Amino acid sequence: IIIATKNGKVRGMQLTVFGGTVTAFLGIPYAQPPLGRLRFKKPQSLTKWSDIWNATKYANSCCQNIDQSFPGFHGSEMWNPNTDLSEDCLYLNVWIPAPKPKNATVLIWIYGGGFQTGTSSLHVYDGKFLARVERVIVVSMNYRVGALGFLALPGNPEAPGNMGLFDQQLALQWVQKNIAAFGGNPKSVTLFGESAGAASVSLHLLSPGSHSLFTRAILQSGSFNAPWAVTSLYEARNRTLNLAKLTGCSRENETEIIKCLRNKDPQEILLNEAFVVPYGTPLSVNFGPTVDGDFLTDMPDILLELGQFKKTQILVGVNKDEGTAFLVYGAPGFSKDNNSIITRKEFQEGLKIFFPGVSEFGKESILFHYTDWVDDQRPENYREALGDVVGDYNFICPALEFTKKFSEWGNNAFFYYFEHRSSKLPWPEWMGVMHGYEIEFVFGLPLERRDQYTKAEEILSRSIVKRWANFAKYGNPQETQNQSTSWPVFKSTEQKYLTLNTESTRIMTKLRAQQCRFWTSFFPKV
Ligand SMILES: *[C@@H]1O[C@H](CO[C@@H]2O[C@@H](C)[C@@H](O)[C@@H](O)[C@@H]2O)[C@@H](O[C@@H]2O[C@H](CO)[C@@H](O)[C@H](O)[C@H]2NC(C)=O)[C@H](O)[C@H]1NC(C)=O
Ligand SMILES: *[C@@H]1O[C@H](CO[C@@H]2O[C@@H](C)[C@@H](O)[C@@H](O)[C@@H]2O)[C@@H](O[C@@H]2O[C@H](CO)[C@@H](O)[C@H](O)[C@H]2NC(C)=O)[C@H](O)[C@H]1NC(C)=O
Ligand SMILES: *[C@@H](O)c1ccc2cccc(OCCCN3CCN(CC#C)CC3)c2n1
Ligand SMILES: *[C@@H]1O[C@H](CO[C@@H]2O[C@@H](C)[C@@H](O)[C@@H](O)[C@@H]2O)[C@@H](O)[C@H](O)[C@H]1NC(C)=O
Ligand SMILES: *[C@@H]1O[C@H](CO[C@@H]2O[C@@H](C)[C@@H](O)[C@@H](O)[C@@H]2O)[C@@H](O)[C@H](O)[C@H]1NC(C)=O
Ligand SMILES: *[C@@H]1O[C@H](CO[C@@H]2O[C@@H](C)[C@@H](O)[C@@H](O)[C@@H]2O)[C@@H](O)[C@H](O)[C@H]1NC(C)=O
Ligand SMILES: CC(=O)N[C@H]1[C@H]([C@H](O)[C@H](O)CO)O[C@@](O)(C(=O)O)C[C@@H]1O
Ligand SMILES: *[C@@H]1O[C@H](CO)[C@@H](O)[C@H](O)[C@H]1NC(C)=O
Repeated sequence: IIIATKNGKVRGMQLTVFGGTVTAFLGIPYAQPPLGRLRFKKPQSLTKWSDIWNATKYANSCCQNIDQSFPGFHGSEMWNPNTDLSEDCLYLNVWIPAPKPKNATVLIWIYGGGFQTGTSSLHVYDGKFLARVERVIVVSMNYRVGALGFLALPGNPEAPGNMGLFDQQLALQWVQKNIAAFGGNPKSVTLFGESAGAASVSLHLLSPGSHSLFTRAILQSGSFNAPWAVTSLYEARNRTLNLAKLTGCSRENETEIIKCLRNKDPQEILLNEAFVVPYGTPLSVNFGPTVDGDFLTDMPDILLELGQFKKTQILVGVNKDEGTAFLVYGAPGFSKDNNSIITRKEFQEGLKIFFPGVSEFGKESILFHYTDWVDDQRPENYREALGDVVGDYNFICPALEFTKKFSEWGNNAFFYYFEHRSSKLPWPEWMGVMHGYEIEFVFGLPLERRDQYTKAEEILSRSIVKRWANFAKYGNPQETQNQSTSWPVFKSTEQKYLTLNTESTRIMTKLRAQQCRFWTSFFPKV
């Protein structure tokens, strides 16, 4: 099976899936390798080739620091890259149904990982099940992360910022110019992503250069207005200069800093990224999106507030326990290996870990709003409060606020609350419905009966997959055949959302109302 693309022919491979076939094209390049003088620059267009490019294996993942906090543990290592790290990493994957479709809707996955980690080749991002079950085409790409993807000297084309977001965009461009040759409809393209991938999706809704490259958007546990998602121009320069100091690249001609940073090995850049700030937290994003004047024309909170974004349907949601995953990367008293019951003093110490540059008053106000107990003698009170602090501040309330503000300009929005803990979840039970552990349900992994998921999980995934596909194809995330709960539109007044679980799919209103009034309306003042 050979497909003629605009840059040359590519050969794929056949896959057996659920008694059927899916054609996979793993590792198609979509840009010149950003090497040498191209390091830190926007991705450059790809020159034609005259042979057959062999798209039969995942390509290199982009350079990044690896999680080494729990070596050997599947709960952390399932997120580490599973192909070679290299600056030569601008490749993408395509799964197409067999027989080749006629005008298939296209799903484009953008992975998360805090803009500093991630890769399209992870097992939980394998698009072959969606192509098999729903006959959509699934595209995913690698994009640069960390300083190599987001180092910013505003205005300087040698390091303009947002390079990794331009990587994503050049790949959406690739789908526009090429996907019809695979049987895809370039006019029916839905971006979806999780965590920083969702923040990326939300930023593509804002970027005028992305508006004609997709139709609809899905945002899983992430949005650009989350406190970790956008770096200010002030911090970005301070961090670029700090990186230069730590590498001996300090100059005065700012372009000379970049040239010096271009001769450093990826490792030396990587090992210094952590220290460009004085106080880090487990949620630090030292090198991420900025207002560059190119991808992002203004501070995105202003664009959202004033209606300057692509008018289309969105599907947004969050998981019950977004925050807990980050407590074992720093908060005192927490461990994946015990029940992590903490004291009031440990909670207080945890606030200092997560809100280091916040006034004593600000930190008191968090404690005040999250420690008025329904039972002062319940021992896990402080353990659960800190998880809720971190998840509400960093994920849930920004997603809800994004959805409110987006829906106020007339478009249909749909909001979900994912609350099923995977039966295979390797992390301990006190961490609950963790950040990122809906992804396998979205990609349909529980549909493989060989994988030790329960039967209730197979059916939950099956319904989620149908709802996602119906959203991509038709703008409406319903499951219309198996007498399902109808998913109502999220409006700013009633704020209805759908809960996703194995037991009862219910309609609820005003998720985390009191908590989010604190984070969205009071805490930005402190
Ligand atoms: C790209 O692939 C072609 C086709 O071979 C395919 O890939 C192999 C890994 C194997 O799985 C085959 O069954 C597939 O059909 C390669 O063509 C081969 O090229 C070598 C050297 O030119 C030649 O000795 C073989 O006879 C060719 N055919 C086969 C069936 O192997 C081609 O070389 C690949 N391009 C590369 C490696 O750059
Ligand atoms: C839960 O564990 C944390 C983490 O401690 C590590 O992991 C444990 C499972 C065990 O193997 C310890 O030996 C490890 O140090 C405990 O936090 C530590 O508690 C000790 C108690 O003396 C203290 O000296 C350390 O400073 C703590 N370290 C950190 C990083 O918090 C915690 O006490 C355990 N709690 C419960 C309820 O089991
Ligand atoms: C998701 O993209 C996201 C959002 C914010 C943020 C901030 C800092 C660091 C981040 O990623 C760190 C990667 C570690 N992460 C890997 C997965 N682990 C288990 C789970 C789920 C927990 C931590 C970051 N990422
Ligand atoms: C493919 O379809 C085009 C129509 O575009 C799409 O219709 C639905 C699927 C929406 O999701 C939205 O993307 C568009 O309205 C046709 O114009 C085109 O000719 C068709 N091409 C082929 C080869 O079938
Ligand atoms: C801006 O940068 C100042 C200088 O950073 C210092 O040197 C670099 C290499 C790192 O090692 C960093 O830890 C040092 O502090 C900071 O002192 C200053 O606090 C920064 N500004 C803000 C608001 O964080
Ligand atoms: C819908 O359910 C299918 C199997 O369930 C059977 O068929 C439906 C129509 C009802 O009659 C039910 O009582 C039966 O047990 C699944 O094979 C199919 O994947 C499901 N589809 C979705 C989108 O969830
Ligand atoms: C940097 C990198 O990943 N390089 C290459 C790898 C490895 O160098 C070798 O497998 C030995 O490690 O091998 C390939 O050539 C191959 O034939 O699949 C592909 C890839 O370009
Ligand atoms: C910095 O160096 C570049 C490349 O040599 C040059 O074009 C530019 O004019 C220089 N600017 C200053 C202020 O030295």
